[PDB]
Amino acid sequence: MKYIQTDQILDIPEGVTVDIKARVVKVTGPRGELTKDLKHIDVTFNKINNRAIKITVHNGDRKHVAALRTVKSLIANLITGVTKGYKYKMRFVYAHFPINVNIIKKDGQDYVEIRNFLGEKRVREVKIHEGVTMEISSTQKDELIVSGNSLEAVSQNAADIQQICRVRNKDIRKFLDGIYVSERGTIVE
RNA sequence: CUGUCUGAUCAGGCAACGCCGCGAAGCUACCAUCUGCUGGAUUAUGGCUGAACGCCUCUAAGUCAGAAUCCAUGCUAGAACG
Repeated sequence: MKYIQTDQILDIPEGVTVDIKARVVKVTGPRGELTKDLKHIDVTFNKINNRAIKITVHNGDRKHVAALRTVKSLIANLITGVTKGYKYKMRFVYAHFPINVNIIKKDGQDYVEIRNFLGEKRVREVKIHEGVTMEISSTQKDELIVSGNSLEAVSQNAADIQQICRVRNKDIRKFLDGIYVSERGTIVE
């Protein structure tokens, strides 16, 4: 409808410094550094003070304005991943065949190896994204821990694990086997 | 091997390739043998992050995987005015 101005406020906490130039966003915190490129969006940024940043769209229509909240949420995930971390938990679900999951290394590169899924002889390997750590949890039986600074990478790599274990040619309501994301939270609470 | 002709023998001619067995060479037969490649991008579909719409949502920005599909690799010709 061509709204004259739309604003969003980024709350940037005590231990972070969000550096922005030409829609390239670099968020430094106690757990490291995260970068995001936003050259595909027409937005502008204002430093209100050290603890707040204003994000603005001028003369935007409905969809251009819809992108504004998305921009703010993405940068906020950057901040909360550089200060609090991100941790996704996966549980192994099976009826008869135990799912054997190991973190192996080939070509000097880390992989997640899933064996005996529904008794299949095929072995499944999922490449581990950069900055994402996998860890077989010890407190809980049959649980995988996916952690990292980037919410996007951690969630995508957990989804890669969940999608590789789809059941074919069966009633999935009955054959409920798989590896599913059970908890989505933060490393430090 | 038959009939006939060269007097006989030897050696030959002819039968509008005379007839029969074998027959190399060459050609040839799923009637024989050999050989038929591996990268990227997608469709349907299933997802991630995520607004619009304080919630939600695979979608709007962004993004992942994925078909005998598509484009290459490979193969054939080589523009007779490249």
